[PDB]
Amino acid sequence: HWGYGKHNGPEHWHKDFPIAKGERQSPVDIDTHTAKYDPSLKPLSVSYDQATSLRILNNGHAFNVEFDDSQDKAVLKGGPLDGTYRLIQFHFHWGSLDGQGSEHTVDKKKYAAELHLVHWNTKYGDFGKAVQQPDGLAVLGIFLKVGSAKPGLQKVVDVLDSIKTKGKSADFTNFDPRGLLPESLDYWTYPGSLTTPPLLECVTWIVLKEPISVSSEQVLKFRKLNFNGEGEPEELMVDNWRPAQPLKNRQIKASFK
Ligand SMILES: O=C(O)/C=C/c1ccccc1O
Ligand SMILES: [Hg+2]
Ligand SMILES: [Zn+2]
Repeated sequence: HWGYGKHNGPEHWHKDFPIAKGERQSPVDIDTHTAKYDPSLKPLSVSYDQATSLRILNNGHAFNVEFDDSQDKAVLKGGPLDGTYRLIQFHFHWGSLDGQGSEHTVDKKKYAAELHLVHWNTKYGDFGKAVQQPDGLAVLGIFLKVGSAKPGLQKVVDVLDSIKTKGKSADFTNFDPRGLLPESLDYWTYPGSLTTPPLLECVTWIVLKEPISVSSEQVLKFRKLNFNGEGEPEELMVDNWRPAQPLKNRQIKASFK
């Protein structure tokens, strides 16, 4: 089935999932000289104080930190968004090398990694329903670069040993996502898709401008993860990003002047 390799990578996806070549695919390149400041955008509201994580899973392409979304706890609202979008999980995409890893790019620049905090619109009752809707999902995307350690990431770093291979999960309660954020909430926004199959065109992207910095030794542990499951040939989980897709005359708006 789908992967990031030569024979099952992003370039093969269109065969099972024809929407891969659709009209609002992600990720895209953010051209900063083409993005327009948008006066109408209300300020972004990221309310993660009551966030209730449950567990962390290696799903054979990335690791997901999953949250309890059966109440309006961790919620994204405001900005380009109408209503309330409940946090369901976060995950990363990263490279084999620091020069690559992110999915979105800024004026062609690839970051070392990219964080996706996935949220579903609470007027659709559940995640599965929301992804059948064009405004069903909001994703907060945050670029990673290599510099100093992100203290609020180290707890995630620490657990990776125990979820090495496809299918493993460990308990991951009381993680606080607030320590994954950069200082500023300036952002670019456009309508787009999930970046993994089934690539559904259900996403409002909010991509932060200010990257977080993580340490060389933090990203190193990310790259020690396995695509394969226990007792299979070792295939390092690296380069699990989709490249930039055609914008197709979408509009990227900036929250900042
Ligand atoms: O495997 C994934 O990429 C997501 C799995 C998932 C499961 C439950 C809820 C949301 C999800 O993204
Ligand atoms: Hg959709
Ligand atoms: Zn993602």
